[PDB]
Formats: sequence, C-alpha cells, structure tokens
Amino acid sequence: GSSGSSGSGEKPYGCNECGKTFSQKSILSAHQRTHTGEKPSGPSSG
Ligand SMILES: [Zn+2]
Repeated sequence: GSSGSSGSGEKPYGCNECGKTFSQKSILSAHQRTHTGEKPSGPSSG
C-alpha cells in the first residue's frame, strides 16, 4: 500500500531543535547554525 510515508514534498525538512520546517536543507542548516550553543534562559536543563 503506502510502502512509505511521503506527503507532497514541500517541506521534507524540519528543525526539531525548535519545531520549524523548511523547503530545503540548505536553508534549514543555516537556521540551525544560530541554534547552536543553546544557553539556559530559564530552567537550567538540557
Ligand atoms: Zn530551529
């Protein structure tokens, strides 16, 4: 049947880090670059 969960193919990428989506990685990767080094704003936990 499905033999693979593939939607339309608009935003196959996602920044789990925050929970966003992107059309292509090239764009996401960069968006994740800023994410790096997540400092504890409130609750000190990883
Ligand atoms: Zn993100």
